[PDB]
Amino acid sequence: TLNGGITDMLTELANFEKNVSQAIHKYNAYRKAASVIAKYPHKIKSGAEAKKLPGVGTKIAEKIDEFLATGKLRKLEKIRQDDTSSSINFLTRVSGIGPSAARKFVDEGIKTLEDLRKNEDKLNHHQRIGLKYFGDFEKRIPREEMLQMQDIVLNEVKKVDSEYIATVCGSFRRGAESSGDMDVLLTHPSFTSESTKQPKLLHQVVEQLQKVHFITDTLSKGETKFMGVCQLPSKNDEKEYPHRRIDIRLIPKDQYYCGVLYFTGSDIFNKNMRAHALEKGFTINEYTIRPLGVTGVAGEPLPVDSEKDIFDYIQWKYREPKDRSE
DNA sequence: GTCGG
DNA sequence: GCTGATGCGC
DNA sequence: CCGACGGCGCATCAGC
Ligand SMILES: Nc1ncnc2c1ncn2[C@H]1C[C@H](O)[C@@H](COP(=O)(O)OP(=O)(O)OP(=O)(O)O)O1
Ligand SMILES: [Ca+2]
Ligand SMILES: [Ca+2]
Ligand SMILES: [Cl-]
Ligand SMILES: [Cl-]
Ligand SMILES: [Cl-]
Ligand SMILES: [Cl-]
Ligand code: NA
Ligand code: NA
Ligand code: NA
Ligand code: NA
Repeated sequence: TLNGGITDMLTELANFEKNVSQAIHKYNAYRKAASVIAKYPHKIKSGAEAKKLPGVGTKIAEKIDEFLATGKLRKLEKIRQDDTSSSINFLTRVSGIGPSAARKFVDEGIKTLEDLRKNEDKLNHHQRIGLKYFGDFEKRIPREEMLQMQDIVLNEVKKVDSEYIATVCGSFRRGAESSGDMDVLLTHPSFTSESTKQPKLLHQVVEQLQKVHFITDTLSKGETKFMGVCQLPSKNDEKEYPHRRIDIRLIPKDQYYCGVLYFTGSDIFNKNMRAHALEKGFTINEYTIRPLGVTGVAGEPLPVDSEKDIFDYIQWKYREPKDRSE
């Protein structure tokens, strides 16, 4: 793509700062910069040009001049050659191993996939599952498969209670031809901001999906959020489908629109929408949009009857899901 | 790392 | 058990 | 020119 060399470079720097440096604000700075550059409609030809964009400052502008002049960045060349950094970065690819766990593993001499398998006893349950399906979770999911997955989830939810509504969100809802995983937003009329009239609404759905062997493992699970693993059924003598990551959020039925806005993403789109909201004097989460007071305290939830309502409050033109991708 | 209080 | 902090993740 | 940057669920640990 246009400016892909530059946005690749900045994404790699972002990942180095989060995973190795543990500098989460530099991670965010690089991600914002990558994002704005990715949506910039001209081929960037100097650092000075790039510096005019919001989120690009002096330091990223120098890097862009170096990349443009040379087709590489010396900082990144040195990072790539650093075995310890590469091992730390690599270990974070495992679900359940973040930057802190990865550094401790590498410090203890665990630097490779083989090292992890020989040291399963040092891993928690989440990390064990992450390791077990490491190869599978690196793969993306074709939209054709996401459609078969949607069909199974929606059917099984219907069988538990026809009053449930399940909506497949994330990249899928944004129209992507492939997805990293499956995110399902769940609502039921017995769960609203005003009451919990039935117990175990999420649990009921999870156990039915387990019963039919669609959900195969659990990474975490509470009353509102399930994080786990699932798999499509496959035909005789045919290779198995990869195991996939699945997340299910149960949101109060009356907060559906803030819910689907959040769960539709992208992640960068949400953080920029929420930042804009803040400077328009609002705070947004997956439940509500509320006005900000002088103390800093959030007011009461504002009425919302559509995704577009949320955009209107902060004076954004509506963006369809497909225009919320990076 | 960037931008603003 | 709790509150608060951290780690991991959406 | 130093300090703030979306927002939150679940799991685990520290210090009660
Ligand atoms: N840091 C964050 N802040 C706000 N919202 C987030 C954040 N991370 C994830 N989300 C929201 C937006 C995401 O689209 C949604 C589902 O997350 P996730 O599955 O991780 O990514 P995704 O569906 O956008 O892309 P992918 O195809 O890689 O899964 O949750
Ligand atoms: Ca997803
Ligand atoms: Ca997800
Ligand atoms: Cl930082
Ligand atoms: Cl479970
Ligand atoms: Cl809503
Ligand atoms: Cl709220
Ligand atoms: Na700038
Ligand atoms: Na990880
Ligand atoms: Na169907
Ligand atoms: Na199996």
